[PDB]
Amino acid sequence: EININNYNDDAIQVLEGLDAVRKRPGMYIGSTDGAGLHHLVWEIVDNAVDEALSGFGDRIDVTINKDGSLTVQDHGRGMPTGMHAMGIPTVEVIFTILHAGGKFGQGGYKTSGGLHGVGSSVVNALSSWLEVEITRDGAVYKQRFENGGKPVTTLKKIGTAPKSKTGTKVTFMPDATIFSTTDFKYNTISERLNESAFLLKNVTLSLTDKRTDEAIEFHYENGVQDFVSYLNEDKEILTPVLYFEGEDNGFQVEVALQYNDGFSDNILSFVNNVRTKDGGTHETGLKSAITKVMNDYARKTGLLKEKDKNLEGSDYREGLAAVLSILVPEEHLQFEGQTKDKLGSPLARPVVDGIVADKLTFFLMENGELASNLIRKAIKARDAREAARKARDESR
Amino acid sequence: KEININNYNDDAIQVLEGLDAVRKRPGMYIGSTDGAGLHHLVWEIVDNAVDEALSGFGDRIDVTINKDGSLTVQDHGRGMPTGMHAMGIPTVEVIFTILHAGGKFGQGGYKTSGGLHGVGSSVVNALSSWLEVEITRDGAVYKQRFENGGKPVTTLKKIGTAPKSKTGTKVTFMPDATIFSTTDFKYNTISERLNESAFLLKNVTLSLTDKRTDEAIEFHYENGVQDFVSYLNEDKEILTPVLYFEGEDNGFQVEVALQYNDGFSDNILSFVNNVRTKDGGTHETGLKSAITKVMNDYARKTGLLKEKDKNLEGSDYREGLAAVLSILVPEEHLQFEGQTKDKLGSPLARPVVDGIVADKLTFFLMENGELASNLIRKAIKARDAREAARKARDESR
DNA sequence: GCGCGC
DNA sequence: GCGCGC
DNA sequence: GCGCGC
DNA sequence: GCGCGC
Ligand SMILES: Nc1ncnc2c1ncn2[C@@H]1O[C@H](COP(=O)(O)OP(=O)(O)NP(=O)(O)O)[C@@H](O)[C@H]1O
Ligand SMILES: Nc1ncnc2c1ncn2[C@@H]1O[C@H](COP(=O)(O)OP(=O)(O)NP(=O)(O)O)[C@@H](O)[C@H]1O
Ligand SMILES: [Mg+2]
Ligand SMILES: [Mg+2]
Ligand SMILES: [Mg+2]
Ligand SMILES: [Mg+2]
Ligand code: NA
Ligand code: NA
Repeated sequence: EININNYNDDAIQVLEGLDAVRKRPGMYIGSTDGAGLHHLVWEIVDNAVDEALSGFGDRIDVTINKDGSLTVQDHGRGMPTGMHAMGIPTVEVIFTILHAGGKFGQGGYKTSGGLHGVGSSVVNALSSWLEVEITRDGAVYKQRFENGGKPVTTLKKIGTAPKSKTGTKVTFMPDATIFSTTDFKYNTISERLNESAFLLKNVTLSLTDKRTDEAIEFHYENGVQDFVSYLNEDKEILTPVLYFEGEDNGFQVEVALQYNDGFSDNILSFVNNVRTKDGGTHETGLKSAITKVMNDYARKTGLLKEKDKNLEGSDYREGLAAVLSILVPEEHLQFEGQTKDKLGSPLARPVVDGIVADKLTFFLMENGELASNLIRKAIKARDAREAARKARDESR
Repeated sequence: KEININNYNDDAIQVLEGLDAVRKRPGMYIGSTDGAGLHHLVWEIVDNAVDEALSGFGDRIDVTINKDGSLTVQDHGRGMPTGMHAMGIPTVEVIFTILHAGGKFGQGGYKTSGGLHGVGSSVVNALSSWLEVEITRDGAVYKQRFENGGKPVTTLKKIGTAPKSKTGTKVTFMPDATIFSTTDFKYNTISERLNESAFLLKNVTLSLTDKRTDEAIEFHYENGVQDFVSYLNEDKEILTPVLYFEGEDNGFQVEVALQYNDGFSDNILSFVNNVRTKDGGTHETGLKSAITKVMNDYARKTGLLKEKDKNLEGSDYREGLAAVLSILVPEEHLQFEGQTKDKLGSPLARPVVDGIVADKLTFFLMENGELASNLIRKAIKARDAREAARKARDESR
């Protein structure tokens, strides 16, 4: 028996690929509650988005099936349908081998949200079954896996299609012995597809729920500008939609900003179309550029006098809605963790900072009345903050 | 033919070997490749030594920053196994070169441990331009060396003898300067982490020696989270004694110490199997829930909150609060978010902590009524200050 | 100067 | 509240 | 009720 | 401010 007094070579165990995912799902998807369940949806949708980001496919359709499984169909290039160098179908490599993919800089993708080579295989590992259908060159191919990613068929030709059609259809049943819930939630998926649609010009994303026969689709022509208008939808706005974009050594930056009459700071950031809810270097560059340029404008126009302190970043972000979307070349791309909630790529900070600072400095100079109103707004925010502080300290 | 977006076929998919994948995507394993990521490597090697001590093996963990900028961690635990592993190579090589390979999957070699993924040592090796390990066991010292991201350059070889009973593991590594934006280990960063680790290991000495400047420091504490809380309040005026609560629940173990200072900040630290969870999670949620619920219940049943008064906010009771929560979670229930283990996900930790703390704190307040009523009056004043600030803010707008 | 993390 | 690094 | 994550 | 889950 293995115990603390018998700690020898058989006390060390090696978990084969997908078994490690099933044993330690928290390392790969963060949690095994509803947030982790929907993470599986995001891995499959993100792979369809990456095809669209490289130019392939104009529709991504998600279906919640009546049995509770979930399907994602795209019209991208399809997965490669041949034999892989390691002696199994490439499709089976994609779904069964961790750190196996096409987004390590080889050239099959332009900038993509995918980069670790694990998402599809993680979905397969954490599903009681998974099926994939690839359409390419007049044929449809299928492979099925069960019980956490074990192939039960090879990749087989199952039908034909028009010669020019292409795409990938993935259906999976999340493993009810892993997750505390396997109930996919319409609104959770709907909100995420809506966000993704803002970032993919003229791609339609849709959700159909066969459990209740409800469906919704999303399509936007104007990217982050439409997104900012959506954020301020149920609010009174105090400014037009400001739009800033630029490029820098393979990086691309787009940002839309608009003030509402509220006092909340509502900044959403994205890297290669992946939501980074916890921000990171790109959000840091945006926030720094705003504060530095607005303070410089305030001071050089005398709205902040010689004796006044600079305003705080939070003063300028009161009532601000902003959407920041950047594209980062694969060679510079670095996320914190499989969940990709934060961007670590150091170059994104000067990239975003430089582009935003340049465009905003010019915008303030050309729109002086709006600029001074924005500063006066931030000064009133400072006054309210300092009034609250004085009352809090006096109460104490 | 060149791989490009118009030639996306079977050769466009590449499979990365384990350590190669770590080097290619370090953010997936250590979060970042700045100074925080650099020191993460230290925590992986230290955490393994702490896990030995948590199972009862070793009472001293010595960290050395060497003159060449490498880092050594030496423990006196059981040592890594020195034989041949079932997969074909020496066990030591499996530990350092194979991801998801280890002794903390429930097999029984460890009691409750901070390690659980089987990746930490192999990540440090992958991200080092060299690494050496020396194992002391069965009267001998064995050494193996790896270079260039984890490639063995020696076999595991005997390099000396040892007394029959002595055991331990010594790991030295040079972080890869081609990966990290800084490879300058920071004395204060490591010292702070070892200090926190010492509070949670009764009577284990942890030490740091920096050969670059010839400075050293040790940490050794007898009274656990109570010493820890006193440390947090060291440069402040305190308003209460150290309150200590502990309990057990179906293999879970909970300890918490609390003490108010005269400040207005809240300073709550949480740990799971001695791993700092800086972003909290289910155990910290349970603790915060229990405090708010029990303190509002006490305030209301004593009439300090009248019929028409709203309950106080959790932030009113945490003003000036210092608190150290340490829980032990059995392997079969243990689940962290991510390799950096900044947040506990284990669902059962919430009811476990909430139940133990609520029970103990309810009884404590009933038995210490004058102190309880003073703490409620303090939180009511915090409510008043928060309401005064909100009023003034709204009137300014 | 600035955001960030302690 | 302060040092760190961009 | 409570903390949490929108 | 509000729903979700413990
Ligand atoms: N819908 C798809 N269409 C075409 N190819 C796909 C599709 N989904 C996945 N692939 C291919 O399969 C590879 C592996 O996918 P996956 O395991 O999710 O890793 P990844 O996108 O490369 N990186 P990550 O998601 O960050 O783990 C991808 O890199 C693509 O080459
Ligand atoms: N100092 C040590 N003394 C004894 N055994 C050790 C020591 N360090 C590592 N090991 C063994 O090597 C195994 C693998 O270590 P490691 O790769 O760090 O993964 P881990 O501790 O199991 N889990 P994690 O650290 O969460 O990735 C451990 O589980 C132990 O069995
Ligand atoms: Mg992917
Ligand atoms: Mg997430
Ligand atoms: Mg470990
Ligand atoms: Mg950390
Ligand atoms: Na994969
Ligand atoms: Na390992």
